[PDB]
Order: sequence, then C-alpha cells, then structure tokens
Amino acid sequence: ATGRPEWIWLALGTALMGLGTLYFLVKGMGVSDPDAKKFYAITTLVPAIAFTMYLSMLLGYGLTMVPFGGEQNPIYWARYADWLFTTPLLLLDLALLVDADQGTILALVGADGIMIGTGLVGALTKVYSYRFVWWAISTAAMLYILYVLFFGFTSKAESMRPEVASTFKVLRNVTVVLWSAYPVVWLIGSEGAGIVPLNIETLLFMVLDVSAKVGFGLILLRSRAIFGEAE
Ligand SMILES: CCCCCCCC/C=C/CCCCCCCC(=O)OC[C@H](O)CO
Ligand SMILES: CCCCCCCC/C=C\CCCCCCCC(=O)OC[C@H](O)CO
Ligand SMILES: CCCCCCCC/C=C\CCCCCCCC(=O)OC[C@H](O)CO
Ligand SMILES: CCCCCCCC/C=C\CCCCCCCC(=O)OC[C@H](O)CO
Ligand SMILES: *C/C=C(C)/C=C/C=C(C)/C=C/C1=C(C)CCCC1(C)C
Repeated sequence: ATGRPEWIWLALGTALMGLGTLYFLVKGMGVSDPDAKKFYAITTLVPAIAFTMYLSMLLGYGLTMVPFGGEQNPIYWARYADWLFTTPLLLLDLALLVDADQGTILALVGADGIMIGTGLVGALTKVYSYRFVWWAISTAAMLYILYVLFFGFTSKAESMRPEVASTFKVLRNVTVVLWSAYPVVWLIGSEGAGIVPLNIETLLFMVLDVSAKVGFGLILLRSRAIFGEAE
C-alpha cells in the first residue's frame, strides 16, 4: 500500500484525526451540563468519522479508478462519504451556538447535502466537460451556505450573550476561509484540470481537513459559550 506517494499524507491524516478524537473524548468526560454535552457529542463525532475514512483511503479501500481524458484516474471517493456526514455536523455546531431557527437549519443541511452530492457526481463523471458542470452547481450550493452564515446568523449572534457572539464570529471566519479553499483544490487537482499532482493535492486536503475539524473543535470546546449561563 506504500506504492502510492500520497500514502504519507493519508497516514499523517489518519493519526491526527485519531489523536483529535481521543483528546475530545477524554476532555468530554464528566461534563454534565446538557448544553455542553451536545457540543461535545457533535464535535467528537466529526474527527471520529474522518478517522475511519482516512484509514480506508490509506488501506486502499476508499479509492476507485475513473476513466476520463483517455486515462484511468485515481479518485478517492471516501472523502465524500466523510464530508457527507461531517460537514452537516460542523454546521450544526454553528447553528446551535446561535440558537438558529429550525427552518434555517434545514435549509443549511439540505444545501450542504446538495453540495457534497453533486461534488461526488462530478468526481465520478466520465465525460470530462460535464465534471465542471457539477462543480459549478456544487459551488453555488456552497455560496448559499456562506451567505446564510453571514447575513442570517451574524445578525442574531449579536443579540445574544457576548461570549457566544465572539466565539461564533471566530468560528464563522475560520469556516468561511477554510471551506472556500476546497472547491479551488478540486478544480486544479486530479479531479478537475489536473494542474497539481495527486500527492500535493492530498497534502492540501489533509491540512484543510485537520484545521476545519480538529482546529475548529479546539476553539469551540475551550470557550465558555458551550455551557449554559448558571450560578
Ligand atoms: C500549523 C503549523 C504548520 C504550518 C504548515 C503550513 C504549510 C502548508 C503547505 C503547503 C503546500 C506545499 C506545496 C509544496 C510544493 C512542492 C511541489 C514542487 O515543487 O514540485 C516541483 C516540480 O517537480 C517542478 O515544478
Ligand atoms: C487510535 C484511536 C483511533 C481513533 C478512535 C477510534 C474511533 C472509532 C471508535 C469509536 C467511537 C467512540 C465514540 C464516538 C462518539 C463520541 C461522542 C461523545 O463523546 O459525546 C460525549 C457526550 O457528552 C456524551 O453524552
Ligand atoms: C449524526 C449522524 C451520524 C452518522 C454516523 C455515520 C458514520 C458512518 C461512517 C463510516 C463508513 C462509511 C462506509 C460507506 C459504505 C460504502 C460501501 C460501498 O458502497 O462500496 C461500493 C463497492 O463495494 C466498492 O466500490
Ligand atoms: C456570496 C455571498 C457570501 C460571500 C462570502 C465570501 C467568500 C467568497 C469566496 C469564494 C468562492 C469560491 C471561488 C472559487 C472560484 C475559483 C475559479 C478561478 O478563478 O480559477 C481561475 C483559473 O482557472 C485558475 O488560474
Ligand atoms: C471536514 C471537511 C470539510 C469541512 C470539507 C469541506 C468540503 C467542501 C466545502 C467541498 C466543496 C466542493 C465544492 C463547493 C465544489 C467542488 C467539490 C467539493 C465537494 C470539493
């Protein structure tokens, strides 16, 4: 399984996701506040899922070959199985922080499923030019999510506890910057135009994934915003 040069970044990603999961798991022991328990559960599950899918890519299970451009291209399909479940969970963390209404949560999770689903279809599409049609639709769904996080959540966070408002603003900014890089890496990497080779593309996704999941979680789980206001 070491014949693929990208294996070193899959192994590092597996290890870092695993260590993140164990740290959040141990840190969440003894927490009794029901509000904080919700945030620990959502946030510990995110790196646990990513751990299993990085492991499946490392061992070669989460990889398939897709013919396009007259070549058999290696496509790591396990990323989308990871993102299908972990990106909604991350948006739930943000939505619960600001006490978002139920209709807005459904809009966000539904647009997020369309984003990952069409990205998977584009990844597996065999007609080269059609791959970028799905990329554009997926990116439109992303822009909807980013809009809601700015012109819907930021307006309500400012009317809540100051620790909640400040923590949301930081996590919102982290999320908007990190998530926007994903469509760019896909477009210039092996799934799209093929300008960057697969080993470098895999390194880039690994840095983004660990930052968006473990880095995100470290900021959230250290704030007092996840506990209820109590004496
Ligand atoms: C938190 C502290 C850790 C900070 C870590 C942040 C670093 C992120 C790195 C990124 C991209 C690296 C890209 C390396 C590109 C090498 C490609 C290359 O030069 O190949 C030459 C080619 O053969 C002829 O052009
Ligand atoms: C080397 C280590 C590899 C990485 C570890 C293997 C991960 C796969 C195993 C297990 C699922 C464990 C539980 C995952 C669910 C955690 C949810 C949680 O902790 O919630 C706390 C909440 O407060 C309670 O009500
Ligand atoms: C709050 C919601 C919590 C949700 C928790 C769910 C976490 C599931 C994790 C992992 C395994 C993913 C396995 C995906 C199975 C794919 C198998 C498959 O279809 O392979 C086809 C063929 O055999 C080969 O190409
Ligand atoms: C819209 C309301 C919310 C506002 C939130 C602000 C965040 C905006 C950021 C990004 C979108 C992603 C852009 C990806 C498009 C890159 C395509 C490109 O320019 O590639 C050119 C060429 O192919 C290569 O040299
Ligand atoms: C845990 C990993 C995270 C937060 C992954 C985020 C992934 C995305 C925001 C993916 C976006 C994509 C597009 C908008 C278009 C091209 C295909 C995708 C799926 C990479």
